[PDB]
Amino acid sequence: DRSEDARANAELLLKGDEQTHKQRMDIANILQSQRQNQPSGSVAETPQ
Amino acid sequence: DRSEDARANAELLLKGDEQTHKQRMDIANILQSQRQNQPSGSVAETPQ
Repeated sequence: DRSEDARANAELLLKGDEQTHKQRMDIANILQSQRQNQPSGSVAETPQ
Repeated sequence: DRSEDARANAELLLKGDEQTHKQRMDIANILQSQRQNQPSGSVAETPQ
């Protein structure tokens, strides 16, 4: 039990390495679309 | 336990490097869209 307890602790940290970059790219692209909203809204208003 | 805990220290350190870059990329796009919003909305109006 104790071997697989410590194994599952650090396995979740391995998924944490993937999730930090996943959230990074998602937030960055949402903010990229937020930048594209602003010229498009100049011609005629459109929400984000 | 201590072998896997040792491996976990390295994974926590990798997340430390990742989370710094996540803070650099996200903040950069927030500020870039914030400065561009004001000239765009001066043409007519646009939300951010």
